[PDB]
Amino acid sequence: HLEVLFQGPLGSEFMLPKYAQVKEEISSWINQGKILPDQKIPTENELMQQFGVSRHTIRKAIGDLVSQGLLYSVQGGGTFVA
Amino acid sequence: SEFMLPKYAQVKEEISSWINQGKILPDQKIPTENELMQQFGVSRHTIRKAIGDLVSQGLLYSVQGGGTFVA
DNA sequence: TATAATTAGTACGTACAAATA
DNA sequence: ATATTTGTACGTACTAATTAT
Repeated sequence: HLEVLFQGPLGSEFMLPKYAQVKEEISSWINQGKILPDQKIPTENELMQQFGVSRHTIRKAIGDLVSQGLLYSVQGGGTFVA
Repeated sequence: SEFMLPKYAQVKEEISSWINQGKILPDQKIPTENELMQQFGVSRHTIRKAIGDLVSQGLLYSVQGGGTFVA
């Protein structure tokens, strides 16, 4: 189902960018143990759909989390909790 | 094939080489994204991929509207 | 003092390749 | 061998922060 990236500002103790909201959410899944090490997160398509954002935005978020070391990716395979 | 690298990775290598050879020193600005785009003949996205990786790696840092610098 | 220009940031999109399932 | 999925590369349009006029 659907997750809200809540609609954005230009002046109110600023909201995170959408990619950063996605980062926080996915990170939350890991931290709350909704996803375990070496378990697969949803596909980029699924994430696009459920967060209501572009593939670009999803890849920005996931790329950041991979560089932080709590996700890893395999081309054609998936993205998994580290 | 054995020698092939994606464009963003070749850009990464070159900028890194600038840093490593001390051609660009800490807190000195690297060229703009436009300048890199022109110098390498690639898209702005590819440049940002390169630089983003190098920042994430700690080699560079960026200031929006300011520039990107040797860390 | 205040604008315009420059420059990096965010975010939507397409197209195709490469690796996996 | 097909379909799925992540990777590479590019396009386009703005915004936000800094810099120069």
